[PDB]
Amino acid sequence: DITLAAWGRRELIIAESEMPALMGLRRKYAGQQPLKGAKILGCIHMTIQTGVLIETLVALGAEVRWSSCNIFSTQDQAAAAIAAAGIPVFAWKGETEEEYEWCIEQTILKDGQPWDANMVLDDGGDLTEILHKKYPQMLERIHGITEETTTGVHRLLDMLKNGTLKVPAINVNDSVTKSKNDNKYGCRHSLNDAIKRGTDHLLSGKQALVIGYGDVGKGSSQSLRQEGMIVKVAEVDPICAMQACMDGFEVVSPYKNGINDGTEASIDAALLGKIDLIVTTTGNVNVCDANMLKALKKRAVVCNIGHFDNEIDTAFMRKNWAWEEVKPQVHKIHRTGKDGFDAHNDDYLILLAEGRLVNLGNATGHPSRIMDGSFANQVLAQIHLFEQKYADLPAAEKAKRLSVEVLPKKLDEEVALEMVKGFGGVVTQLTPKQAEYIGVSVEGPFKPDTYRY
Amino acid sequence: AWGRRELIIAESEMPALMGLRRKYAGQQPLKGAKILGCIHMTIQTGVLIETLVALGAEVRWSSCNIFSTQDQAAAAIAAAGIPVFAWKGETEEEYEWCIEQTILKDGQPWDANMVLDDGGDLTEILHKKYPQMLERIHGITEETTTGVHRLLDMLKNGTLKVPAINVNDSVTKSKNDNKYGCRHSLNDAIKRGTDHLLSGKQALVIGYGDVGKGSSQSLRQEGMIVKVAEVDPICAMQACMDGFEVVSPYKNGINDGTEASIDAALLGKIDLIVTTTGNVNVCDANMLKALKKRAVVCNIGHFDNEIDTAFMRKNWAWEEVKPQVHKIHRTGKDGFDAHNDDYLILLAEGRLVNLGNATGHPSRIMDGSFANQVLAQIHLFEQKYADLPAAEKAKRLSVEVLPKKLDEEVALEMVKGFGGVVTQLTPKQAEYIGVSVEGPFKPDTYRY
Amino acid sequence: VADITLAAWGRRELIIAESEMPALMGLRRKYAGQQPLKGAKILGCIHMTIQTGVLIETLVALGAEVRWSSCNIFSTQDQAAAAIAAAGIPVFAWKGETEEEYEWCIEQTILKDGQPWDANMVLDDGGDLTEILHKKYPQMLERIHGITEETTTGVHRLLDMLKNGTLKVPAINVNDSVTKSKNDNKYGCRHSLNDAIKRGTDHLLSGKQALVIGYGDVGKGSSQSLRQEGMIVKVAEVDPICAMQACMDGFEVVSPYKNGINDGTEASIDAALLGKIDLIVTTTGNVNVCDANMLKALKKRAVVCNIGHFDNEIDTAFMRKNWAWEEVKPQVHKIHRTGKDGFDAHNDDYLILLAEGRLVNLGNATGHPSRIMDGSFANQVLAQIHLFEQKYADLPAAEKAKRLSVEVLPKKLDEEVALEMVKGFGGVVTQLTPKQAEYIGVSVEGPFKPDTYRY
Amino acid sequence: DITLAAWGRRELIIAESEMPALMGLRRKYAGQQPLKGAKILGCIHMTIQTGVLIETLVALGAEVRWSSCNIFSTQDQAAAAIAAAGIPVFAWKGETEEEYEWCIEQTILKDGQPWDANMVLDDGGDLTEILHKKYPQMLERIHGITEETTTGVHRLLDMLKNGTLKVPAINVNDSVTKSKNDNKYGCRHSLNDAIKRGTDHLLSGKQALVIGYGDVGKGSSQSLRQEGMIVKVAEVDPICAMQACMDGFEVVSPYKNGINDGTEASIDAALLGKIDLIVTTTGNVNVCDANMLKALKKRAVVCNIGHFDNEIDTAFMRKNWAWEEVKPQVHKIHRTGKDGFDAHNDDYLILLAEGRLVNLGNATGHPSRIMDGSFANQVLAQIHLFEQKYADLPAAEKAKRLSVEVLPKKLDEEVALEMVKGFGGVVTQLTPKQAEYIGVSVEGPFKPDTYRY
Ligand SMILES: NC(=O)c1ccc[n+]([C@@H]2O[C@H](COP(=O)([O-])OP(=O)(O)OC[C@H]3O[C@@H](n4cnc5c(N)ncnc54)[C@H](O)[C@@H]3O)[C@@H](O)[C@H]2O)c1
Ligand SMILES: NC(=O)c1ccc[n+]([C@@H]2O[C@H](COP(=O)([O-])OP(=O)(O)OC[C@H]3O[C@@H](n4cnc5c(N)ncnc54)[C@H](O)[C@@H]3O)[C@@H](O)[C@H]2O)c1
Ligand SMILES: NC(=O)c1ccc[n+]([C@@H]2O[C@H](COP(=O)([O-])OP(=O)(O)OC[C@H]3O[C@@H](n4cnc5c(N)ncnc54)[C@H](O)[C@@H]3O)[C@@H](O)[C@H]2O)c1
Ligand SMILES: NC(=O)c1ccc[n+]([C@@H]2O[C@H](COP(=O)([O-])OP(=O)(O)OC[C@H]3O[C@@H](n4cnc5c(N)ncnc54)[C@H](O)[C@@H]3O)[C@@H](O)[C@H]2O)c1
Ligand SMILES: Nc1ncnc2c1ncn2[C@@H]1O[C@H](CO)[C@@H](O)[C@H]1O
Ligand SMILES: Nc1ncnc2c1ncn2[C@@H]1O[C@H](CO)[C@@H](O)[C@H]1O
Ligand SMILES: [K+]
Ligand SMILES: [K+]
Repeated sequence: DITLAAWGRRELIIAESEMPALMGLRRKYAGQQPLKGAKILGCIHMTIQTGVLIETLVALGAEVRWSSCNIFSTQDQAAAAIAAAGIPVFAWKGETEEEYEWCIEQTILKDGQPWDANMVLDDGGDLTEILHKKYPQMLERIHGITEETTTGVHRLLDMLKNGTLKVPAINVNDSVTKSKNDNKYGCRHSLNDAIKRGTDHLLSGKQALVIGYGDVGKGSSQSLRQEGMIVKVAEVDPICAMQACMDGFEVVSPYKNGINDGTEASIDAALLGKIDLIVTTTGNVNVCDANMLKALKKRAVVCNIGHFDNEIDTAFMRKNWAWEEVKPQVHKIHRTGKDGFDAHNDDYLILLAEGRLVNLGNATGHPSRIMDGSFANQVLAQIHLFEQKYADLPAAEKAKRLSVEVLPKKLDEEVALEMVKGFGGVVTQLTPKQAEYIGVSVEGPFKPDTYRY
Repeated sequence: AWGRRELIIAESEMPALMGLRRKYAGQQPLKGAKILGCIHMTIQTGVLIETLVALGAEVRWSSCNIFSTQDQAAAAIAAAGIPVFAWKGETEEEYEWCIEQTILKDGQPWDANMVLDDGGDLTEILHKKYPQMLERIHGITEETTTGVHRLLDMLKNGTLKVPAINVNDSVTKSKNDNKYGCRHSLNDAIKRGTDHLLSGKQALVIGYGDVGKGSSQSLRQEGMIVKVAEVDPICAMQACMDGFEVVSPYKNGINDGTEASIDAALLGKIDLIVTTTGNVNVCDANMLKALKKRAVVCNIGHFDNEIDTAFMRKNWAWEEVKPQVHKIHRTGKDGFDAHNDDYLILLAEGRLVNLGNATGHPSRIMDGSFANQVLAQIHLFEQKYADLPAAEKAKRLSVEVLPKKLDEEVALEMVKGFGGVVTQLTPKQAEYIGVSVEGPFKPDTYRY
Repeated sequence: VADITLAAWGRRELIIAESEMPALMGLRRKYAGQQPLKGAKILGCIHMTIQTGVLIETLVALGAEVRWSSCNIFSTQDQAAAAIAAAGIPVFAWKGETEEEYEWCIEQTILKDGQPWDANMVLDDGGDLTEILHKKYPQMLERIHGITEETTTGVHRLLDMLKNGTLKVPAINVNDSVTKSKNDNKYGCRHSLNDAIKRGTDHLLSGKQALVIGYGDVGKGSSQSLRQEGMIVKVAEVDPICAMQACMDGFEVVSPYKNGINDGTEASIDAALLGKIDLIVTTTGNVNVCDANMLKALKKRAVVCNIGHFDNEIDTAFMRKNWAWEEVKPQVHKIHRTGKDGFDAHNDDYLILLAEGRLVNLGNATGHPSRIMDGSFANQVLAQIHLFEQKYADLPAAEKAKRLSVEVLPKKLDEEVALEMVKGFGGVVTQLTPKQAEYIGVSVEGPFKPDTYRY
Repeated sequence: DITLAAWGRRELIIAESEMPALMGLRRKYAGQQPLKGAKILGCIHMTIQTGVLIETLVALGAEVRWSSCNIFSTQDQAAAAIAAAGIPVFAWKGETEEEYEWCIEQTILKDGQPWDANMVLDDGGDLTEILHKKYPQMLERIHGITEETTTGVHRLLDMLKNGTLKVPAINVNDSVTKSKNDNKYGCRHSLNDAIKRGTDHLLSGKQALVIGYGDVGKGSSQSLRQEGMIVKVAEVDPICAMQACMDGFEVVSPYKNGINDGTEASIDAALLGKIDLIVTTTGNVNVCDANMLKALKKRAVVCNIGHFDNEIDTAFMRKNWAWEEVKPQVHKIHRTGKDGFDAHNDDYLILLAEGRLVNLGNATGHPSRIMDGSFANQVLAQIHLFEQKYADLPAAEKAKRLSVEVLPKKLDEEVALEMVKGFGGVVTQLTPKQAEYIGVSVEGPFKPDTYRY
């Protein structure tokens, strides 16, 4: 379908007014054109907030090839707007696992020849793995790697220890305006909006359980508390559990004594018989096991917010229990049956997004004003690695240039200022008598690298 | 009489210390530790300094930070026969007499191994005046910020070959005091000092650090329309996200000193100004004389130079209602008839809240403060310094911050105190993230 | 009517919905066998939706027969009526939308072939049935026991009609009830406003500045929705008492006019306050509460929404000839404030409106969630049983002049609905002890509070 | 040490700007002198803000005598300010009840002869019953009685039902400035202050129980939630218990299945072993029983914001459990020991506000700016009753003139407008065209008499 081209154009115009920090590059850095001949490829979710990134990159003179990393992430009006520039590009939502690979494989080929790529944009680390294992000759003129999310970073870390890593990498996720802006406040806007779009229930007075208290979990739990639920949290890391205790929640283990023995007798079935909704944030293997999932209340909602679907055991339910569909990203799953179910039965569960990313699945995603801070960091990081020309310096210099890297604080503050001025806010200036007092210039970093904010 | 009663309570609202004690009892991993302690006596350290010496340990204590010394803890200790006074002497001449009768009891010096210095002032004399004793030490524990700068630069300058460990950078130390300590204490104190209605009016808070983050919620949760001022763009970014309004006392924020630079329109509509930063002259005198009538002035930022009190004293007169609350009148240096319109009010002295209205935070907040240092001590005594050869030490030299493992063991007992429970991992699951069932779950770059 | 085979989808659509109405189901289960409504004959005219079908299916389960239609023109969901019609109850709600059918539907509802029907109860949804019953078929008024109405506009008509003597059989209104008013007004918009905003514009709602005109019972719910998301909001009002509550709840009270008076000249507008507001919400029923001069002073790229009923609460007539209109999505619009004759797409000074003075909650939403609509329909089921026990119609002509009166819903029947809604959340209420009740002076069965208690 | 009266006056003299309506009362009726030396007797727990009313009454030309209502609310330093103004007072904190009742009868009799009285102020009906069972020849002289609180309205209605009530009264709880303003926000502002001032504990992450969800219940719950607590709500009325679910609170019952029958096995020992703070807000005879506190967890803290001490079975705690006083307002209650104890026990109890009322027993109490409207209507009701002089009416007409009435609309609207202007708000004036259309006068009653506000 091609109708959505005009609709996305109006949304982008309103989106541009909502991203003052990223739009500043189109006026300041459009003069010297820092990026010339930087052939790169990208992979993160495609929303209207992603469209302006490709727009500015094309405007500055760079060219990209792009793809989505999750099945239920694509916004059909955002993808059509980028295709309106005449590029033949294919991307959509709701495809099988085999079709998901077929799009990535089309990205890195041009009718027979691999792309002459120099840098990458990869979240999760999927496309990272294919290029190392399947096409060893792709990484021959690569300068760096730009990674957005946490799951990718762990993919990068172990590959340094084994020596398979061959090029330096930058971790944009560590910037303060990414993890303290996108992970925390991004999910708070989107979670409860996505939930109410699917079930269309009244959230006031119900009970919910959230697993994990990381940066995503904080915003998710706030997004549910601000609607009127009663929320409880579980955690393995005592620091996060302490934060949960001091933020006004209750902490509990879904297994007896907090020890997952493996048998059904170790499940605290009493407490799980009073829970109406489950959200999983951990991004780990099997944090919602099949033995747990058979002890929940009738007509209970299950959803996942982590990047991968290893959090809930959807494999067991497909082999034992029956499935029926209500609407996209909504399912009904009866118990004690495989061949069929009674039409008037009341013993069933309901699943959202099939255990995948729910807020991009059942909703639009994070607002345009939040991704502004997460994208200027990426664009600045792209420059900071291009001029170094890692493909050209001699191997005698390569052995010392391969080290951990991250953007400095001044480049982050130059984005934070333009974001703050977008709201109509004002930032004061220090007199010289005060600037010399604290050891910080009138213009420069006000905090060290150890500061946690 | 009453000084013996609070000890039972003090044992009762410290879950972590008693949990560690009952975990390590029987085994007694450490016996006859030679900690020479000098941190200020407080109501929480009473048991582990008087019970042990009553059973027969017979180890003396002292107070380095005399300004923070409280007579209540000393009176609680005084119920025993230990010759300790901790009196408010405040004179050096009589103080030297007390010192000499403590180091030696039976005529011989005691084999002190570690000094508990959190001031870093006497640590550069005596023990370094003759290096004979310096060959038998274990470590050092300092808490004050910018006070360890002396240790750090006389380490880099090359006059020390001893690594130092910092207790302040611990994760549990940051959130308990910087963020969660202020949110509980500010809202109670601001109302306790004046008994006003924090609803419908407008307030102005300066800075959006950890203290500012804690203060803004303590004011906004009651219905006060709060505004924030900040020089750091990142803190202002967090200010805009939490739902606050960011403004500037100066026209476009440029402080020229002339009267035509102050935006006097806003200052006449604002009902409160409070300072949370640590910078100098943040409350300027030019905007001080252009506030709305009958505003309240507050300060918590540990610095007395934030508000221009000198200009205020030389131009405006005070009224001493009591030594705990001060009123100030803007009519002139004297001559108020009975009650006028032009006046302001000050909390305690303008300097600190800790002048006597309230001390610190409730014991549950300060549970972790003393918990980290005792684990730092237990870690050092597990291994003997003289048994490690000096060869391979010089072959592998590095400086490392406190391991995350010791801090997690603090929070486990403290979460268990509230009634929660923490799930144990499975061997198959723990290999996906690359950390064992008990190992540190986060890298050192991760910001909690 | 379309396909009868598609009623199967409506069947399971009702079945899934049934899980979220505990009160209706509790009253259905408890009254089985006792049969309160045996022999009753009911007429209904409420707009046909999913929950409406629940109302019809729960009325017929207790032993009553019903005939149904729709008072409204545009409000009809064809899926739900098919299920009930297949179940075996005569239904006549469809989307004709033609003037010829409007005259045909009214007489056909009661008269089928020339022989009048033996009606005994009426449910009206605005007062249309009440008018035609007393004015055009007075011959059958002797057999009707009473009428129940849930809308205030029909209540005023009913009361004005009472004085003229045209009313002949009693009626009961339910709008003033607690479980009707608070659920329909406050919780209804608190859940829906911020959901409707975020589906329309997708804007980062936290950090921006909003204005709310009015603090009525709807206004409080609309104002609480925004403050929990992360905005800053302002309140404007004309009533001193209800304005005093906003100051205590943590707001700031302002006016769009200088000194509060409106002389009608350009100098009376406060531009120091309208220049920073990007969201304005009107929660009144009055006319022209937002004048054309406020629309010339608003900040660029602002959002306006109306939650009343009329296109006359805000000055759309001033924008109907001076400004240009452009459509963004199904129900959001752009209004460019640079002129009339043409406009480029890269304009800055435009404005954004939601549904222009019309319903915002039927255009792209399903309105109130199904749990609140439980409380509106479960109040009307108890009234019909109450009127049935009184037995007005069969009384002698002498005693018919003493029973006739207008009365509000009794407090005890009000408390019955609330009991079976708390148990839907798993809530367990406490039962009074005989020793305790006599100390307070209320019955163990209830009620517990006076009739003028301000809830 | 009476000399604290100077400090009391100095504290009192700076609270004038918080009460605009009470000031405007003088700025409107100083030129008429309505009381003209009328004799006003009353009873209420006195404070600085009641001292403002007392000094206003004295400045209006009258002379009053005043007694205390609660043991803990003497406020010797605050009462000394009025005591130095020639008005004798008889109160002493911590006094035995026999001395208090001997003091109460002291002011009734002056030189062996009953003092003159024209109006009476009352709190809780304690003085009214004394007047009705002692010197019954006193009621005929009194012209009117002004009283407050929900309980007092019930007492007056019961008296009217018995038919023995004379000298009609005026109900002030009906007015908005007293019901939905004083009752809700006074607790929300004072409860946390009092408990944190008395106990100094941390009020984040713990569990508490609040019984009843009326106006005072609707107010006291928010202060606990905003401090980070997780609290539970129970009540007997379905209507008010429904509101708790919609506000986001959780509903339980101390008894199994909701049926109480008086046996030890009928209570639910599960939830009671978790709650640590109990605030009871019903003002009844018995909301908790003897066996409720046997299942209570160790070291809980008790509270009472009702009207009487009946709501705790203090008689049960007196016969079997010994009391030993160690610290004012905070002392220990043992659970199993009698006439002796072991050296150490972990099973004692912590008490606050023994039997009597919190806040104004352990703190300053209700603040000044909130109680502007209450005292404003308190004075204006006396003015209104004075505008309907008695002892001039026809004898045959007196029988049919007696009726029950409530304060009209415009007076309360003017009081509210006075309070609005004190915060800086501006109220819009309705246009003449909008008066014709809606059908309300420009300044008259805007709400129908049945509005629930
Ligand atoms: N959808 C989005 O917009 C988005 C954004 C960022 C990150 N993510 C995803 O979120 C996930 C985690 O993000 P993060 O930055 O919050 O991670 P994080 O590392 O900061 O925190 C994860 C938490 O899980 C806890 N945990 C681990 N195993 C547990 C168990 N069995 N039970 C309870 N707690 C357990 C850890 O202690 C930790 O506190 C990743 O999969 C990442 O890709 C999604
Ligand atoms: N309350 C306590 O118990 C306690 C204990 C120790 C220290 N402190 C004090 O707390 C102070 C601040 O605490 P923190 O570490 O959370 O703050 P911080 O160190 O994180 O930063 C304070 C903020 O003030 C801002 N600031 C500086 N100059 C400013 C100016 N002219 N105008 C506006 N804003 C300005 C800075 O940008 C910064 O954001 C420290 O200076 C320290 O002395 C308090
Ligand atoms: N859309 C919905 O979901 C919904 C729900 C219930 C009711 N309603 C209807 O919409 C309206 C909602 O109002 P309500 O039920 O809360 O009644 P209400 O009478 O309590 O509200 C009237 C409010 O408007 C204020 N007001 C009146 N004229 C004003 C003016 N010129 N400027 C400023 N403030 C002014 C009054 O002070 C008062 O606060 C009613 O007409 C009601 O029938 C709509
Ligand atoms: N400072 C103070 O101490 C102070 C201040 C103001 C008011 N009050 C008290 O407030 C009370 C009035 O509150 P209100 O105005 O909300 O009146 P209210 O009658 O509406 O509230 C009392 C509530 O208790 C509930 N209830 C009755 N018996 C119960 C039981 N056994 N268990 C549980 N719930 C039960 C009722 O359903 C009702 O909701 C009075 O008792 C008065 O003494 C005290
Ligand atoms: N609207 C969005 N557009 C693009 N990426 C997004 C959006 N919302 C979240 N993400 C990214 O998705 C990743 C994992 O879900 C995160 O790194 C986050 O930055
Ligand atoms: N400090 C106070 N001063 C005056 N009235 C108060 C105070 N605290 C509570 N009240 C009132 O006392 C009554 C019951 O305590 C209520 O009407 C309440 O509003
Ligand atoms: K979005
Ligand atoms: K007081």
